[PDB]
Parts: sequence; C-alpha cells; structure tokens
Amino acid sequence: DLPLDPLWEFPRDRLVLGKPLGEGQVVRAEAFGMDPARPDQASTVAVKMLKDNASDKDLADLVSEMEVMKLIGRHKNIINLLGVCTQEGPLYVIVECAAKGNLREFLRARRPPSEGPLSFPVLVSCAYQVARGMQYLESRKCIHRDLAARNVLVTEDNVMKIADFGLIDYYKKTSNGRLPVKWMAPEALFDRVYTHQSDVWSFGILLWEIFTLGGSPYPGIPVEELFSLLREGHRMDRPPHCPPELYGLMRECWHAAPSQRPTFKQLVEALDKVLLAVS
Ligand SMILES: */C=C\C(=O)N[C@H]1COC[C@H]1Nc1ncc2cc(-c3c(Cl)c(OC)cc(OC)c3Cl)c(=O)n(C)c2n1
Repeated sequence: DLPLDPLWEFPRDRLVLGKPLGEGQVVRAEAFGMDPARPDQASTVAVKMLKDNASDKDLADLVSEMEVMKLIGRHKNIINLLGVCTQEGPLYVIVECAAKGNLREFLRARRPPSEGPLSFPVLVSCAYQVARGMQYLESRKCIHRDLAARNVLVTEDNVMKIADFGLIDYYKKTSNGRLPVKWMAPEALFDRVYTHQSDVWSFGILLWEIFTLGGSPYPGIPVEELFSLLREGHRMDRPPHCPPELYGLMRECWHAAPSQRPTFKQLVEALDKVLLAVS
C-alpha cells in the first residue's frame, strides 16, 4: 500500500495499543524500544490512525500529515514524530504523548481558590517555550493558522509543545465552547491572508490566555460584536495582575499592520529578558 521509509518505520508488533485520546482517530500506546539507546524499554506514545470506514482522501490527508512532520524535523517545543507503521497492516503515525494535556486546561486547573502555583516566572517561561517552538516552525516554513493555548500540549516535565501544526472551520464553536475566529489576525479573518505574522497575532491572544490562567479571549463579547470591535481597532484591556512588560508584548502582537508586529525571534528575545530580570 505505502512505500517503506527505513528511517521512520517502527515494527507494529512492538506497539501495545491502549486508551482512545480523540477523533482520523488517536490512541495512547506503549512502544518498546522507541529510543535506540534503550532497546527494550517502554515509552508512552500517541498513535494517529484512520477510522474503520475511512475514504481514500482520509488516507491522503494522514499520509500528508506524516510527510510534513518528517520534513519539519525535531524540536523540544513541538509534538515530534517518533515513528510510522506503513507495512503489513494499517497506517499508524506515532508521535510524542504529553502527560498533562493542553495548556488551556493546564492553566485553568491551577487557578487558586490566595496564591496559585503558577507564579509570574513560570508563566513567562511557559510563554517563552511556546515562542521558541513557533520560532522553530517558522524557520521550517510552517504557518500554524490556529495557534492557541488549546493547541499547546504540556509534558510530565511541564515542557510546552506546539500541537497540530502538521495540517479548519473557524466559525464552528467547539464542544468546550471555543470560537477559533477569536485567535485570527484581522488579515486572516477579513482577507484570507495567513502568514507567520498572522501567527504572531494568535501568539498575542495565547499570551493573554496564559496571563488570565486560561481565560476566554474578548470575555463575554459575542462574535458579531467582535467583528465591529476589530474594525474600530479595539484591543483587549490589560488583564488583572498582568505587568506592562507582558501587556506591551500582547499589544505589539496585535498591531494592525503585520509588518509592525514583532517576529517570533524578537518575542523569544523579549520574553528571555523579562525572565532574566524577574528571576
Ligand atoms: C501521554 C499519555 C496521555 O494520555 N496523554 C493525554 C493527556 O492529554 C491528551 C493526551 N496527550 C496527548 N499528547 C500528544 C498528542 C499528540 C497528538 C497528535 C497526533 Cl496523534 C498527531 O499525529 C500525527 C499529530 C499531532 O500534531 C502535529 C498531534 Cl498534536 C494528539 O492528537 N493527541 C490527542 C495527543 N494527546
């Protein structure tokens, strides 16, 4: 069915499929000897596969996702491709499994009922890692198109990993009540133009999500009211307990002209300066 890539082929009999993670469909699995330095050791991985009644187009999209991940290469702040099963059975695409779920849920669960465990330098470090991940993806000509705290995964060691960059319906409200239009740069929403600078805008919204501990952007504003506010050049206010250093960066990400927004490289440098100063 598919060509053999000996660089990425992982033996399917060395995978123990487990619990479903989402719906292609994703399952948790145990892989033996995924690390060449540890030949028989188990690791927990995430495996993407086709549904039972998948079409030839669904196969194409999954193969395409796999190929893009191969080309992008490896980085500590992205969900990495670990292996593939293409021979003598169904197509499996094996990636890193982050134990602590998406960043939005990670932040919300740590809201204090009092001081929370996520102090200011931890929140800056979180933002810094996301910017480092985006800087890597940009250097690999990857435009995310939906960067948000829900699309960042958190490992057992609290390492931030950009998810779902290997590719949506912006107007459909998700089961968790997310409206993706709220992360769209104006040139993407109004003019269908997606660039690395439109991801910079989305990064600004993600910065706002971090400093509100997973708040929902433009709080209590319906989508129809959002369009008019964006046309007037309205921007979210400085949220509670957010210092001007961080709100200033959010405002820079939200400059109307994409050429006036900082680059992912400048955001990495700016967040590193904040972290060195406070810590
Ligand atoms: C690690 C065990 C575990 O149960 N973790 C869960 C806690 O939150 C949800 C889940 N963690 C998790 N970690 C990584 C995921 C990766 C993907 C994913 C896949 Cl399968 C592919 O396949 C090509 C591509 C991706 O991005 C390019 C991603 Cl992000 C995933 O779909 N899920 C659900 C993951 N879940």
